[PDB]
Amino acid sequence: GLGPLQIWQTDFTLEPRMAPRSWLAVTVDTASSAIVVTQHGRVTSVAAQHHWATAIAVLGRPKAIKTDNGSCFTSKSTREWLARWGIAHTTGIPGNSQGQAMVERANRLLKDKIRVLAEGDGFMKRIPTSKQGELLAKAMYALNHF
Amino acid sequence: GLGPLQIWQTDFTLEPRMAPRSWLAVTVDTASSAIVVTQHGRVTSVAAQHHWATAIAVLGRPKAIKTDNGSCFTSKSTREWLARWGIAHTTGIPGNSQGQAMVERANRLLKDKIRVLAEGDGFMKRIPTSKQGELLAKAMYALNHF
Repeated sequence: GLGPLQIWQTDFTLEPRMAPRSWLAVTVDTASSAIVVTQHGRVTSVAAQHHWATAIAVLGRPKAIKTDNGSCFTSKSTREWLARWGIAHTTGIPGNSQGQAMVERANRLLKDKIRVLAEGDGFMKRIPTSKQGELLAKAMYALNHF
Repeated sequence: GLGPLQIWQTDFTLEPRMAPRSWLAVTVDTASSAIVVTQHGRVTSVAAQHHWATAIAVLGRPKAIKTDNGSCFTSKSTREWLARWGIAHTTGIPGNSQGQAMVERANRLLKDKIRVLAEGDGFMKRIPTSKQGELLAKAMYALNHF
């Protein structure tokens, strides 16, 4: 069973077309390149935990999650949340440089699919709050399934 | 490629522990037995479409979806939503009898995992609104992943 390790890269990226819940939490399973995305009104430790609870239910529990040093990922609260689940976590190497690259690339693809799909429906600025959920779901389906 | 057909069974089931958003929309992919669950305040055609947009993003697009004749699945609105996506749909045979059985079984397992997990955390009645999301996510992770 010499298959890829069950390792995720998670990050937040802001997206004004999804306001008021413009902070998008994106997780890339580096074993499969699957992407999981959720929306949030504020970047807090808890928004990070809610994001991962959903990712877990969708991709299964990982062995480890790799994030940057944003404070929502390094607070005591998230440390304990992750210890509870049995998930290892690392912020990488001080002044990483690279190694968060799949997630940084995923954030950019994700934001361009949102924009091309939004504009396809006639929304050139903020998308109406009522259309957001389905539109986010649609972008995620597009980036995972072929 | 003589593998199972990409067919889903979807239904709604009420769950007072998740109030106010007590209507749980459950979809079983009959090819893999994967389950996808979302919560809603009201059973409407739209809640059905939002449920499926999420299922799609998680399990990919199915060839066909099998439901009962609840009105939220047979309104013009859902018909058009499904035509838009290219998804076939059937309410089965008049007075079906059986054939919605995986989804009926999934609804019952799902409701017992919610109850045993809720009670594990000390909530013997309604679960606090703030804990629901993670608790639903947790039940879904438990029923899909082993």
